[PDB]
Amino acid sequence: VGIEAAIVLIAFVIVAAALAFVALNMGLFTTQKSKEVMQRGLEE
Amino acid sequence: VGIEAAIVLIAFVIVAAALAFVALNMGLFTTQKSKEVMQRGLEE
Repeated sequence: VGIEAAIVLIAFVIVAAALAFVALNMGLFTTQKSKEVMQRGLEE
Repeated sequence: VGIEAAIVLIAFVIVAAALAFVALNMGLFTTQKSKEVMQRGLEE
């Protein structure tokens, strides 16, 4: 009974880790691009 | 919210500077020409 619950837990944790990786990567990229675009606006 | 307000402020200040430059330049020129024309009138 416990073993399958542990397997499901492992799967759900692994899914969450991938979501976190994607979220941080894209958030950092979009923050950098926002910095660049507002810098360009100030230049303009 | 602040950043676009700052950009608009910069633009409006820059416009005012150009207006001031034009105003002083033409005012000095017209004062000089008025001096010259009244001097010529006194000569006449």
